[PDB]
Amino acid sequence: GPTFQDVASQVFGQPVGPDNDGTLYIFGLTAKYTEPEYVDGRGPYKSFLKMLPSIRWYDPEHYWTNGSQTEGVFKNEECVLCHTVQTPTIVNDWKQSSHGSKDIRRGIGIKKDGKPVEDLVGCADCHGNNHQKLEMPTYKLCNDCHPKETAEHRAGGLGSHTHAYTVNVLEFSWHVGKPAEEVTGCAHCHAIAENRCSGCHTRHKFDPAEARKPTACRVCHMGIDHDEWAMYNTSIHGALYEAESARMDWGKKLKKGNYRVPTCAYCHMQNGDHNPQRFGTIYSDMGMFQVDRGAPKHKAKRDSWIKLCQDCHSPRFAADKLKEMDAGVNLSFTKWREAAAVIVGCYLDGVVDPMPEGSAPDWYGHYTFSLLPGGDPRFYATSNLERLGLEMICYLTGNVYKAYAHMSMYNQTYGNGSAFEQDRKLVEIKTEAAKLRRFAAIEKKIGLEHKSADFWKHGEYLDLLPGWKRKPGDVDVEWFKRTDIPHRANADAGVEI
Amino acid sequence: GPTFQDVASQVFGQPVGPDNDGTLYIFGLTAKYTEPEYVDGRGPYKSFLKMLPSIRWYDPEHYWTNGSQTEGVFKNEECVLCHTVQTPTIVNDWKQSSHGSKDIRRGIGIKKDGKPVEDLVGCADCHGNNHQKLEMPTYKLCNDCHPKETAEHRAGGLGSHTHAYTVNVLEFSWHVGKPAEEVTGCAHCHAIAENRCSGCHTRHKFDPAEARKPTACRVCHMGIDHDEWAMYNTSIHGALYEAESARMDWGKKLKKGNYRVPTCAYCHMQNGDHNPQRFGTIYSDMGMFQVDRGAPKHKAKRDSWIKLCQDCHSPRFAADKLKEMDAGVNLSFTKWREAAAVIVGCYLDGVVDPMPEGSAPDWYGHYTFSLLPGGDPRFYATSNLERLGLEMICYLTGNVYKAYAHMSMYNQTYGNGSAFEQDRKLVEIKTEAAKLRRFAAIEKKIGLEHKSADFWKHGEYLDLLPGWKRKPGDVDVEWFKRTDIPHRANADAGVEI
Amino acid sequence: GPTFQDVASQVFGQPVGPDNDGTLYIFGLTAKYTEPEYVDGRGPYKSFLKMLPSIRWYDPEHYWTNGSQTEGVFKNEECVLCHTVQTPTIVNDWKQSSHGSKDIRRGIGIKKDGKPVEDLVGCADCHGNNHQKLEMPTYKLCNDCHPKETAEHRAGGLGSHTHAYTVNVLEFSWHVGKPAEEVTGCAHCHAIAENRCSGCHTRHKFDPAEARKPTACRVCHMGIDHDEWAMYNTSIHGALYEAESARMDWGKKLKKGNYRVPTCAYCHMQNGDHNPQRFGTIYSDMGMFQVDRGAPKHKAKRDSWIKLCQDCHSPRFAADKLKEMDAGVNLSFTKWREAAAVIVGCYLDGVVDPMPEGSAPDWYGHYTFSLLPGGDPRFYATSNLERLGLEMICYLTGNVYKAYAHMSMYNQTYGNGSAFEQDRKLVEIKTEAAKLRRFAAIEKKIGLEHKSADFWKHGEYLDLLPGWKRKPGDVDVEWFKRTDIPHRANADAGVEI
Ligand code: HEC
Ligand code: HEC
Ligand code: HEC
Ligand code: HEC
Ligand code: HEC
Ligand code: HEC
Ligand code: HEC
Ligand code: HEC
Ligand code: HEC
Ligand code: HEC
Ligand code: HEC
Ligand code: HEC
Repeated sequence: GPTFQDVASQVFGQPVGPDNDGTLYIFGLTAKYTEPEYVDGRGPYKSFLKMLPSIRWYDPEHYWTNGSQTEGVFKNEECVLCHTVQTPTIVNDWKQSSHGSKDIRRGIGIKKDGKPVEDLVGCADCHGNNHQKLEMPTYKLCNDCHPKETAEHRAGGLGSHTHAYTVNVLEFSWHVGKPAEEVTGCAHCHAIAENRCSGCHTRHKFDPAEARKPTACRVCHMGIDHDEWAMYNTSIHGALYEAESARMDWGKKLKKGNYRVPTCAYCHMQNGDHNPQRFGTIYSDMGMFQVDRGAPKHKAKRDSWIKLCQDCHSPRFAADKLKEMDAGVNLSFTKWREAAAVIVGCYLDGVVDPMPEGSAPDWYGHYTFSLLPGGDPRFYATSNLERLGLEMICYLTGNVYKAYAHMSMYNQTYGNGSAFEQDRKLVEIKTEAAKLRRFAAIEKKIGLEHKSADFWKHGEYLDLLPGWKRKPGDVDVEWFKRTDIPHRANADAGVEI
Repeated sequence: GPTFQDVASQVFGQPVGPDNDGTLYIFGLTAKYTEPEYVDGRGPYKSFLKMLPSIRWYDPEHYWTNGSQTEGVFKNEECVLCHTVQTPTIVNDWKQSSHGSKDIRRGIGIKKDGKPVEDLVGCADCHGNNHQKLEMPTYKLCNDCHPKETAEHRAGGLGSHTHAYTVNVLEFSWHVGKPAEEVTGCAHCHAIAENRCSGCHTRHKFDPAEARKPTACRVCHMGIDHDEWAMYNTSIHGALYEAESARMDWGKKLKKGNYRVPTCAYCHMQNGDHNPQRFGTIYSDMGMFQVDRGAPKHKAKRDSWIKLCQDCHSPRFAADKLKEMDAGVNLSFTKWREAAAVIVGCYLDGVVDPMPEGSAPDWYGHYTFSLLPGGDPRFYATSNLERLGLEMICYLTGNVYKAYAHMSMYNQTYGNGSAFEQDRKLVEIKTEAAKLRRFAAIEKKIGLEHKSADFWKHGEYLDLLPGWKRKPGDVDVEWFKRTDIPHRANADAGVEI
Repeated sequence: GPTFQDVASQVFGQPVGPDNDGTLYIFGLTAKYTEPEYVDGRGPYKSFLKMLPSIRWYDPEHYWTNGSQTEGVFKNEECVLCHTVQTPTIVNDWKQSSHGSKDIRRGIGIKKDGKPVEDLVGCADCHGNNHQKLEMPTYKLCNDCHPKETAEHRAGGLGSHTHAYTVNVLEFSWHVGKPAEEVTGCAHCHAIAENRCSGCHTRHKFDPAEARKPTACRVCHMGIDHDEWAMYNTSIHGALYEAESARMDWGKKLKKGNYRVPTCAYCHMQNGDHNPQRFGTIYSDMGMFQVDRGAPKHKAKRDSWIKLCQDCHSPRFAADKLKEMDAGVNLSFTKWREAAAVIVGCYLDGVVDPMPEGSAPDWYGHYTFSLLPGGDPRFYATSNLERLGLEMICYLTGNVYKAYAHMSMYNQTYGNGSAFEQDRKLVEIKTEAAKLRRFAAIEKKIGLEHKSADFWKHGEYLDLLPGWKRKPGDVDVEWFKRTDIPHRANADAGVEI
């Protein structure tokens, strides 16, 4: 029989066709989805995880191959001469870097294989000399000459740059649960943080002064999932950054007394430490887990933060501000616990629409409520009630912590990720629960047997989800057995983590 | 009987009165709406379209009249002497422009009527010498001395600056469908782009260095309708713009090798081309129409973009990034097609509340479903289901394209106009559909004849809409017959377009 | 029986415990809320209002106490020597201020007790000489040497910096209605504006050039409650600020002809006036009250604004722009009045779910509809219908005024706080009303007696609200009797205001 596309075609007078043939499809109505070319993904879900081939740039050790049309073995100077014409800005950047200009070097004492690096570090030194065997580097290259910074970059725990891709892309439910082309940006954002040294001081200038600015962090550290850029920007610190950025001296090292206005790097890469996670009190899954950072057991961490603030403030003032965070965070969890009780209550009474068996299976292949143990908390392919629940804990409750940590008066109270947004979300959740309960009570009284709509279970997008494909023995548990990396507590991990 | 205002008056003790009399109305409850003074609008709907008189500044050829109290015929120097006192910044701007200062001229070779312009171009040269017959210019004036830039500015197709007002204000459903004072900003934003030469390099400095900055575009190129500023700003390019803006040389022409960080103008006004639309692969109604820009038939356009990126990147890298766009866009349309099926399904089963006959007529004067052929897709004066549908296609699906085109990792996936926002909107749409279906099933079983509420059809705002006033013969179809401008495919156009 | 925490504990294997003991609680599920240490709040609700002890910094006259561990009586030079080590940036700021550096003084003629201040104004001059009796100042200190600026800062009416905390924190429903730690940022934002002189030109540099920038206002003047920063930033003025900030001369006094680009301070602190409220036509509760500022009775104010704009524009142009504001504002109230009729209609027909007696009492201790006289308009602890109503009047209708006042073409029409957001909110409100009415009609026909869910009335957060604690005689009406400050028209004020 006719598909949606077939019917649309008959009404609009545009033939059905493949999405990728170049036709301009009116409202995309008569286009058929085609699977892009994929490569196999890595990690514990390698049996079905895919990536677009462009993963070559971000996990080059496992995916990089020669794809150049230019042949020859060249000297550094020859790289520069041709690329001056062919990719001019790369050469301009490099000429303005310490690698390509001795005049701006600071005599740091850089060594390779125990010997001082006194020459230019040219294109060929990083990419190789043979244009048919060019190399696309990771931090492994930089380690040859910058071992201190690399060791620190590799010193973080789960939730740090160190494992952002290897663990928190390849094991993450929201990534593995979706078609590869939908989440390319997830792989790359997290992979840039882990595998590269250019997330903060970009190629090819590699300028530490650039890395000190909030712009070195905010492309990644933003949004409803983790809104720390907005929290910082809407603090007095952030306003002063905007006011002073144009005329302040960004060439000064991150040190006590060198800056009036603190930035992300100042507070988190203290004294140039390339393991920024380590200053945090404790990893809390972005504030979705509740912890009082002002409790006696965390005194050393709290005192360390107070001393950091004391670069520019009374320590009594700083202590008071961090206590406001503790108090505000603890109040915020009362609203989440209210939400959770309402939501789980609906599931236990069997009034959620759809119920889990009425939806597509989750990415484990289970028909399991998303906000119970063993489920997959999410915002997609689930009930409205479960969506709103996820929004409450992740987008709002987590960000209340971020608002307090960064001194955003407005976002603690009124704004995005605030107390008052929590209030409004709680009203939304209760509203959904109330509607569900009223429908169920009416249907019971009149003897109407409600069946959840088929659109909760099947559709052009829902039919693409990996939950449909899951089968016994499709998990690489040897990956989860690894002890050289941490792991996520996934329901199908199959082993101790 | 008493109106809302009358009842409110009796409860609050504030008399009913006209909104425009200067009274401070408590929550605006007892104020009566008054129609502002209008002038007639232009275009195919001129029989009922209105504008506020302030349209004089933006379509001066058709609306400008003398409104000055100052009399005299003056020389350029006299304009300057008096306006130094009367409008100081205009004079300061002009004195800092090439028009008013020979010292900053570049010897471009500007001519008027075949003769070199060697004098100052003063207030009177652009506005006239008689203060009771002052002129308010458009690009027609600038063409006298800058024919190349003007020709390019006038070379675009539908969806470009060239027809932004003449076609895409005067023929646009959302503009013609609303009271004039509600949409003044629409007329002016679109009219500034079309009729003026000051949208990017503002009067009275007319500084190209200003026009090269993203600030020259983002006042217009923003928001949930078309969020390209945010997409750019949340890319690494955008972060580098913020980092480098204060110290970079904006005086350099937009040319390969002159910039490290690309801006809107760099990529879209390539080499100073004043027809920025022409570099686009194809006009797609802001990404609401699906097209694979990586398909064989679009190879020339794709290769041109790759070469643009190659100013600062490997062309293989650029090609991969643009393929990610193609793939991400194609996946995004699966969710829209799901949404559309759910929404139209509800209409075909007769369970939408209100149904079209329960709402105010659309701007054509029809009681027609908004998301069917011949309807008016919209976010106002319609059902919640239809609102959510419009939000899905315009605000979200269109912006997924914008997120990929501009390399915003976060907004492709998590953020505003992203895949995950599409997911959440799809849950909202299914939720509305499910509620509608459950109500209809209950009402059928118990024999309750539901009538949609009167507030869907009538109210103080809804009663102002032009749909109520539409009648046969009220369209100027001669306008649509014009072949010197393109046209929108409006349901009542009455002729071939 | 088991609480939510007890049940969660049994399912997750984490013991129940107090939120403040430092345990990392999985999704905060097994943590019990503990009341933070409070101090008593001031104002008419002092019988139950609380503050966190950190209020010491913001209302120091009533809460400041010695909390230093350092003992001694010191000379100014000694303060500097030690704090160079102990709080370096404070000293660096002070050394770069006129107080601490004669070289940057302008010979203003500053006097204390009728005598010229010719020495440095050091740490001890502002904080005292005894480290166990240090002072935390307000504007009262600054008045000793800057009486003109202080008098103006203290000259505003309700809705100005002058009474931001004393009246609009201590008397405000949303503040007094919530646990103290939830609204700390409210107290501090409003208290910084009232009690300090560092909101715009921050300590310890106290630089007027900093205060002239929009960054001096936007930390407070932002968001869905009052979005003037975004309105300004998305105007051409705001784009030009961003374009010119890095290279423009911010050292010039706010005067006609000194600036190309107007900022908040330029337009509102005209010629350096420290009572910025006074230039407004009339206080309108942030545009929630409707007034036509172009009406004959407001001509003097309108003419004054036109003349301000004429620093850089034709006064005819300016007049037209302010008339667009008047017209756009008046149209916006038609949609609010529609919303209000729908919402109140539902209450009068008894179909709101919950009805007021089904919710927790409001902060007065009443079970009263929030959008009727005597009620408490709010977004929390109320029905979805009432939430949406508050969002319509405060977040949207109020901000339409802000969008027009600040020349944001996009936000007048499409964007945040716009006409089209009003449209969408109106659809949401009608949708809620329609659902409520359909449920009520079904339940009546089948004889089902609906009881609103218990979660509308009780829960871990709702149980903390002050409405439960209210009792006769708990209002300090002597506060409301004061005539030296204005007051809010609270339902339980008990006296004439
Ligand atoms: C040895 C062969 C090197 C390799 C491999 C990499 N870099 Fe390097 N780096 C090298 C030298 C000789 C210098 C100059 C030292 C001096 O005396 O000044 C640098 C400098 C840097 C810097 C600081 C730049 C600045 O302007 O202050 C950075 C941030 C940097 N290098 C980064 C970096 C990265 C990310 C690398 C891997 C891709 C990398 N370097 C490789 C020598 C060598
Ligand atoms: C000092 C004044 C800071 C600046 C500037 C920025 N942040 Fe921050 N951050 C700061 C504190 C005191 C905390 C709480 C840590 C604690 O244990 O008490 C945080 C928190 C974060 C986090 C979460 C870290 C964690 O949970 O362990 C992140 C990811 C973070 N901050 C990032 C971040 C960014 C991107 C910033 C610039 C935009 C930024 N911070 C500014 C202190 C300070
Ligand atoms: C952001 C999180 C960064 C990442 C990821 C990496 N670097 Fe970095 N780097 C960053 C900052 C903010 C600074 C300045 C710090 C300061 O003390 O002011 C730097 C500096 C460097 C340097 C210069 C060191 C010196 O002696 O002057 C080098 C050589 C360097 N960074 C290298 C480097 C490498 C090899 C990285 C990957 C492993 C790397 N950086 C990542 C910010 C960030
Ligand atoms: C008057 C002109 C002052 C001089 C001189 C100094 N300070 Fe100050 N300080 C002043 C005020 C009005 C305030 C209150 C906060 C506000 O913004 O109004 C403060 C605050 C402090 C604080 C606490 C706040 C903090 O950021 O930690 C400290 C620790 C402080 N001041 C110390 C200090 C020192 C060491 C000074 C000399 C170098 C100094 N202040 C000068 C006003 C004035
Ligand atoms: C002839 C009578 C002119 C008319 C009419 C307009 N302009 Fe012009 N323009 C004119 C001259 C003689 C020059 C200087 C040329 C030189 O040799 O440098 C210019 C310059 C400009 C520029 C570039 C300014 C810069 O600083 O680089 C711009 C952007 C410009 N003019 C814009 C412009 C517009 C928008 C006009 C219509 C309103 C317009 N010009 C009229 C001469 C004449
Ligand atoms: C180069 C690095 C770019 C910069 C900087 C900006 N944009 Fe862009 N844009 C770019 C590409 C490769 C595309 C896709 C075009 C294609 O056919 O593949 C776009 C798209 C747009 C569009 C839509 C154009 C169309 O559909 O034909 C608009 C309106 C647009 N971009 C505007 C825009 C603005 C305002 C920017 C600065 C904020 C901006 N772009 C940056 C490339 C680049
Ligand atoms: C934004 C979309 C623009 C509009 C609309 C107009 N101009 Fe423009 N102009 C713009 C930029 C980004 C630049 C610099 C381009 C570059 O190559 O770097 C310019 C430049 C000019 C110039 C100077 C040309 C020269 O030879 O140096 C002129 C004379 C000029 N622009 C005129 C002009 C006119 C007449 C316009 C209306 C028809 C117009 N511009 C619109 C950006 C934009
Ligand atoms: C080591 C210090 C490097 C030197 C010297 C040069 N490049 Fe490089 N480049 C380097 C890294 C680590 C990467 C991977 C991306 C990242 O940010 O980590 C790259 C990338 C490239 C690319 C592809 C990416 C792109 O933007 O197109 C190209 C085409 C490239 N590099 C070329 C290049 C040339 C011509 C150089 C000499 C002028 C050069 N690189 C220097 C590290 C280093
Ligand atoms: C007298 C003992 C003072 C007290 C108390 C405060 N300030 Fe002051 N201030 C004082 C002097 C002698 C000067 C320099 C005057 C001159 O001739 O230039 C100032 C200056 C300022 C300024 C302007 C600074 C500038 O760089 O232009 C500001 C904004 C200022 N002072 C603010 C200020 C505040 C907020 C105070 C209370 C906390 C305060 N001053 C106290 C003398 C005295
Ligand atoms: C001049 C060009 C202005 C700039 C720059 C900013 N604002 Fe403004 N504001 C301006 C006008 C003409 C009005 C309307 C006043 C009237 O009576 O017609 C306003 C309004 C406000 C308000 C409300 C004031 C009131 O209701 O009385 C506020 C709080 C406000 N503006 C603040 C503000 C801020 C924070 C700005 C920078 C971000 C800003 N304004 C810019 C004129 C101008
Ligand atoms: C923002 C709303 C401000 C607040 C609150 C206070 N001040 Fe201010 N101040 C502000 C600006 C924008 C300026 C520059 C104004 C101009 O004309 O350009 C100033 C300036 C001062 C000065 C210098 C006066 C002089 O003669 O040069 C002083 C002494 C000053 N301000 C003091 C002061 C005091 C005592 C305040 C609290 C009562 C105060 N300011 C608050 C902005 C703002
Ligand atoms: C041509 C190159 C011009 C010269 C020389 C001057 N102005 Fe102008 N002005 C010009 C245009 C094309 C416009 C229309 C608006 C637009 O952006 O296209 C204007 C506008 C004005 C206005 C009204 C708008 C306003 O901001 O109030 C006035 C009052 C005005 N111009 C005055 C003026 C004076 C006094 C001049 C000499 C110093 C002057 N203009 C020069 C184009 C040109």
